[PDB]
Amino acid sequence: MQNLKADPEELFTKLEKIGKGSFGEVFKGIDNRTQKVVAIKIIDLEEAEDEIEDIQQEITVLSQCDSPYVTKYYGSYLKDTKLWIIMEYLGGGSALDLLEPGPLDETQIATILREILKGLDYLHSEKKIHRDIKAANVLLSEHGEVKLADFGVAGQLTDTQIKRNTFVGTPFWMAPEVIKQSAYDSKADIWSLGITAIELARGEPPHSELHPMKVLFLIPKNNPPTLEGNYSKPLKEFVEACLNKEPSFRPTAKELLKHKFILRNAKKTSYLTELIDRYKRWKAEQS
Ligand SMILES: Nc1ncnc2[nH]cnc12
Repeated sequence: MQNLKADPEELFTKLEKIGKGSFGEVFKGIDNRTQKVVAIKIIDLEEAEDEIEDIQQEITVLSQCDSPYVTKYYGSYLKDTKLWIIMEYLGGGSALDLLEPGPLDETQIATILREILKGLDYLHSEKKIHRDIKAANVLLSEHGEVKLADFGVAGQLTDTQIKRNTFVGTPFWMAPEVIKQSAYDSKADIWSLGITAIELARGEPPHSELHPMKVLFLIPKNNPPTLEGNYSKPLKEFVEACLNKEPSFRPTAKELLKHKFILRNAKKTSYLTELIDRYKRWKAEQS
């Protein structure tokens, strides 16, 4: 943290709570210079213990990313016993939220997948592995732009460390080599993307009704999941390409951006505003 800043309230105004993050709460805020809205993740360092390792990793990684497909980072500010991590505000909800009212259509699935793939291509080109790709960590602006979020367990490859081995992620989305703690790389995110495609198509990842400890033996043992149901052949084949138990046979993000499913079905991100509006209507009438 060679660039930690101080006195954040002199540049930002903290508003209301808009959620809970991995390490504390998330608040809406305002940049007093531009009047744009921002998101502020506030972490009580007193409370943080061994999490500090990951909190430190989260900031490092956010600070090193500059992509329209990754939540922008404004800075980290020290305040009493609190660290304020100030980020891009995205008011459209997560892709998981957007699935709550009902199924997506294939154009929406492809559009969201294309944007996630652009974010993965960026991260992977920077030798970063997200490690927690799932619909909950794909956030949308109110006009439909899609960005990856939640870098708390991200991994960084370097010239001397070409693979990672840490067990991290969310069980249902974890690649088999991550569960086995084998040496893995960005291909683990391609498996998670395949699971996320099934999640965007069906609403939930494979084995979602099982206790997570159970999936830790099911994923390495069983054949890989496939997309079942009445879905187009290119979507089913997209899922199959990602969900190969041999990582080296999974395509890269750059290769998947050329997949027939994406080319035939992805449209402008602005049309995703219809899904954002569907969620707002559904949330408003939810009893
Ligand atoms: N949880 C969140 N809600 C809104 N915008 C965000 N930007 C980063 N995390 C966010």
